Amino acid sequence: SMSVKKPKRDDSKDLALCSMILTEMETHEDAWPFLLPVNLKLVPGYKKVIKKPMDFSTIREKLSSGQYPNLETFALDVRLVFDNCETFNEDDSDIGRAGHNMRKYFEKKWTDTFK
Repeated sequence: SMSVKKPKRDDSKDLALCSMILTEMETHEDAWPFLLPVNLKLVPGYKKVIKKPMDFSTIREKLSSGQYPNLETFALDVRLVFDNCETFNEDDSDIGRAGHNMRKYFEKKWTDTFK
């Protein structure tokens, strides 16, 4: 509360470490469905169903331009990419399975890096 603060967690490396995690997601062989925004003109149903589209290139631009106020807002956009994928793709599709694999990969890096 006022003038009563919990000890200061060192966040000075958070930007660089989120960038590294994002690089590892970008270079994973199963990243291909997630590299670019879904083409809303060419994928019927996507625009109406998926209210907040997100992809790795968009996260990379947000990260590079100071649009994440903290590491939690970054993890929220990563998870959005997988939640969108699960909403639109069957679990037993190439893209569906990609999304499960990448979420697992991400969550392990996240825990090992920050928790």
